[PDB]
Amino acid sequence: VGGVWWFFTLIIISSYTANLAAFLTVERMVSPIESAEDLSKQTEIAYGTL
Amino acid sequence: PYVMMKKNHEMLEGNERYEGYCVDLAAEIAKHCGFKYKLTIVGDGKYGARDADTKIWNGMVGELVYGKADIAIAPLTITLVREEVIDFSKPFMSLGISIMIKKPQKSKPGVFSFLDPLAYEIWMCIVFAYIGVSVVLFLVSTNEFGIFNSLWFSLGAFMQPRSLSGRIVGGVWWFFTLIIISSYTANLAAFLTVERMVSPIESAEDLSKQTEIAYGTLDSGSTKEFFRRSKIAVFDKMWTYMRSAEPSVFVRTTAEGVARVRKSKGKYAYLLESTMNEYIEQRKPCDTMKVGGNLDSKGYGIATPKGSSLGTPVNLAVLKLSEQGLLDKLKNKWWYDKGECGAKDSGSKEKTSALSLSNVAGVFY
Amino acid sequence: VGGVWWFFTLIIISSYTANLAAFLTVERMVSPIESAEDLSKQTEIAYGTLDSGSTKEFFRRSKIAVFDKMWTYMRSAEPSVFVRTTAEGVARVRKSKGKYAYLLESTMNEYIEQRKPCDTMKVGGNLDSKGYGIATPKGSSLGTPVNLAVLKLSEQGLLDKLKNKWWYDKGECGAKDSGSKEKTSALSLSNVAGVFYILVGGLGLAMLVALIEFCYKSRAGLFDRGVQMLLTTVGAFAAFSLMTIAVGTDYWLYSRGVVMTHSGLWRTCCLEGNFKGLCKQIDHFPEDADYEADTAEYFLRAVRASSIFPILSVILLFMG
Amino acid sequence: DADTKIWNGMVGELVYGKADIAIAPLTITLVREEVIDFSKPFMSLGISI
Ligand SMILES: O=c1[nH]c2cc(C(F)(F)F)c(N3CCOCC3)cc2n(CP(=O)(O)O)c1=O
Ligand SMILES: O=c1[nH]c2cc(C(F)(F)F)c(N3CCOCC3)cc2n(CP(=O)(O)O)c1=O
Repeated sequence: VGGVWWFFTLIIISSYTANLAAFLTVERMVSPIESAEDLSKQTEIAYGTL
Repeated sequence: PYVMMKKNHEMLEGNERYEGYCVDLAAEIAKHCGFKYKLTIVGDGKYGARDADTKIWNGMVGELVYGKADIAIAPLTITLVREEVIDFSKPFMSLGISIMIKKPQKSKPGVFSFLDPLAYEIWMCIVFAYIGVSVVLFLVSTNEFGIFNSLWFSLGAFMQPRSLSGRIVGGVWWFFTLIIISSYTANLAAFLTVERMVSPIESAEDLSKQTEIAYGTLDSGSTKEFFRRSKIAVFDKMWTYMRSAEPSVFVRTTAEGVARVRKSKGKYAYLLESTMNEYIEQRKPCDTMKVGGNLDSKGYGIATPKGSSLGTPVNLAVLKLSEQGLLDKLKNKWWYDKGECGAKDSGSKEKTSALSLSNVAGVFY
Repeated sequence: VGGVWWFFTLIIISSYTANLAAFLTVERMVSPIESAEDLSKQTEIAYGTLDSGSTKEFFRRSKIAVFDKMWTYMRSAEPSVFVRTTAEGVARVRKSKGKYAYLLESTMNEYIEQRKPCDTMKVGGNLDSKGYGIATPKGSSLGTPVNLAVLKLSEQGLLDKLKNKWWYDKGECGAKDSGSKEKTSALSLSNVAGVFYILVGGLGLAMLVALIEFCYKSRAGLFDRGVQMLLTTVGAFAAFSLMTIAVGTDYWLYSRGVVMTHSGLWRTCCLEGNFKGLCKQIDHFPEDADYEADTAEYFLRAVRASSIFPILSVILLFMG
Repeated sequence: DADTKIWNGMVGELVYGKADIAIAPLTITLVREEVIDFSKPFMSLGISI
């Protein structure tokens, strides 16, 4: 019971660690528009003129 | 998207009422051949078949043979049966039979999301070495005395004095498990960062080699008749399956087929013309995709009455348009540009993140 | 000591784990191509066409978005991305380790994929729609007949059959395509295996110490106590002497730059063609490297101070 | 050839009566369709990677 419970918590804490690494990796992946070419390369942010 | 009724078609007249690939292709042909034209929709709304009994042609091919029209600009397939009665210009669009499945990318936890990061082969060896250490320690410390000890070394196995021998064993085994759990953690993080979900495999041969995923064609048409008459290895087996598959793998209309693929959770594939397929992929909710290359080589062409004056001119016009990349341009305009879906844009969209319960659940059971 | 050592190993194992993750995260990031648009969106993988032919002239005259950019690149790409013959192009793809792509007719491409050593593959659909045909003199008698014949052959699947006969069946490979299926796509046992061997090695070492230990016990060391002191003293003296020899090793680092440069803490030397060596005796080395690196003073030289201290401490220890 | 305005290869041997028919991977181009006759395509292709 102590062994299986240990293996159980091992997986969870490993999952938490791995997942938390991903939330910071993706947090860096996000890039903000720096030029016009950035408006054409993406579609999430709509844009227009007069 | 070859010929469609414009939005405000009720407020328009003449050729302005229609819009599409062929509508634009008409203007182009007319420009290079120099002539005015009047776009008209075929009565019966058929392409070009021949009733065996009455021996009468119907649809566009019919209106050509009986002098109802001067030329046919539509997705008319270039077939031998038609080439005999009318004239076909060179193909303005090559196509064939393709495969349509559900939208790629899925889910699923099944404690099997924990055995994946760590390969099944690795889970095995880590268990073999597991008992491989509990047996080595067992030799360190009459029949029952060996059982109580083997259960104690198995408890020293189920992980957490100075007998140097078994001492370094516990240390090395600890360093061993340390590396593994570190690898599992690191690898699982990669998984939680990229998180790419592939799918099956494009290859009509893949549909024949398996049975889990059902598949069929239209109950009536060249598509179905193709497999029936096909003497090719792969396509043969496919037909044999569809011919006796229950329930019926054939659908009434093309819309029904697409609906069956969108409601089977990827358990049903639909075989249809690549042209119409590619178009469907660019329509909401963007849950269908074409896989693998075409099964055969076909092609549409401009049909003109046998021995017509527009014959040669139109033929050259088609060749001229293709070389100027005007044909490819038109297709891109109505298929992808005018489209709404997206595949290379969904992969270019770097954004997502959130934990669920599926994977963690497998460890609870 | 146990606490600080624990905090020390904690940081290391955390570093190992984190670092191992980036190598696996990027390992997944890698996305082979698949379309022509992929060749334009990137530059790491060079690509070109035949220096002369409809293939090259296609991109030049093409007014299509993607193909336009591609031509712009190939038009001024250095070195020349264009090859003399088709054989040269294929050879360039087989010798660039996947750094060079070659654009050619699908027909010839598909055939190459079915030829040894089966190291080439076609990716994505065609860029344009072409087609071969039977040519007959204008206004010939064989005109119409042949035309219908071609249509008849295609409908009977005879054309498709012929292609399969000479492209895929004629092979051959026929093996390199079954391995290209692209089945595998995960981690691996390789790396983990290395940790298994070091484990069994540790178990074996213990199985040796066990027997050895037993033997020792049976025997039961007093001899060493007497000659052990003398032995340990001379071993220490030998180690200290060699430490001093190590520090002066006219070779603390060699910075190849074909000449040959080798340095220690005292001299910087150079061996010129051919064989003649010269040294610039300087003695230890803090110089004007604007290092600092953000404190004040200590290095270079700091290593001098630690080595000198070590030898002085070792002398006092040897004596006492 | 732009200068001599002479056809070469198979397409040439057809226009100058050297041969009766050409059965080969001859591309169906506009420039050729003007001087000779092309049957329907017996093999559709294109430019690949
Ligand atoms: O000349 C012909 N041109 C055709 C053109 C198309 C389209 F692609 F939609 F333009 C289609 N569809 C494909 C998808 O399913 C719905 C309709 C069928 C055609 N058929 C009937 P076939 O006998 O099944 O080939 C012809 O005869
Ligand atoms: O009618 C034509 N048919 C052709 C057929 C083929 C092949 F695919 F090999 F059958 C090729 N090759 C493709 C690969 O490089 C080696 C030769 C060139 C052809 N060309 C020359 P283009 O001017 O470069 O198009 C023609 O003119």
